[PDB]
Amino acid sequence: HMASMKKKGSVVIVGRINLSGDTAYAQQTRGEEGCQETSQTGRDKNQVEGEVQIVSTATQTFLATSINGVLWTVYHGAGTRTIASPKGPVTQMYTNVDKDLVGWQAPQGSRSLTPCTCGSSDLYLVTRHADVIPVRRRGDSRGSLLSPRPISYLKGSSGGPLLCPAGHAVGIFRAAVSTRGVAKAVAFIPVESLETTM
Ligand SMILES: COc1ccc2nc(C)c(O[C@@H]3C[C@H]4C(=O)N[C@]5(C(=O)NS(=O)(=O)C6(C)CC6)C[C@H]5/C=C\CCCCC[C@H](NC(=O)O[C@@H](C)C(F)(F)F)C(=O)N4C3)nc2c1
Ligand SMILES: [Zn+2]
Repeated sequence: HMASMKKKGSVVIVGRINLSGDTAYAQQTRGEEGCQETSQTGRDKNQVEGEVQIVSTATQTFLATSINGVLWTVYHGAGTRTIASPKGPVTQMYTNVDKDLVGWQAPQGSRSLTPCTCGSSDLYLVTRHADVIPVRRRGDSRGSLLSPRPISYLKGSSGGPLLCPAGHAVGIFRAAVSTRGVAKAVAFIPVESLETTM
């Protein structure tokens, strides 16, 4: 009934991937209890830092990446959800189910990656465990892992970046191609398709 109709909560930033130093490592900034409350209220007062955020809903966790002032992630994780912010829920400014893509305005305090114009095919995928995985670009939206590994190690990393050697954003990780559970290739939204969307 209309009176009891529920509302879905906001996506919540629960951590980040620190790429500041010589060592990449994941940091948690909010635990599950505070995440659940922040998802219901949409009010997140935690300071945001960095380029790659770890984000969560009530049921899923994945990544989100700031490029050119937009925090980008996957539609299959975020759906049409708002993201929590210090002033309350923030509505998506980009939504494209056909690309598996959504975006919100980048949060105050975040740093944005620069869109790559190098035209290089030697990429690096950043996962939610702060693994930096070499990927050879194989097409507009795909790349092969130089060292395959079980898909388990990539689960939860959709929305993370593929980067060029210079640290520019080349795309947003969206799917993994596997054989017998072994990830051999990845699919991603290329930054040009984001720059198109923008
Ligand atoms: C609902 O409206 C839409 C609109 C457009 C969509 N567009 C795609 C693309 C899609 O795909 C789905 C999800 C995605 C996936 O799993 N993403 C990763 C991930 O981590 N998600 S997540 O963070 O854990 C999560 C779920 C919390 C968000 C990186 C994976 C890591 C491991 C993979 C685990 C096994 C799933 C393999 C599958 N392979 C695939 O689809 O390959 C395509 C190219 C094929 F089939 F053609 F080869 C695949 O990767 N996904 C299957 N759902 C869409 C849904
Ligand atoms: Zn580049």
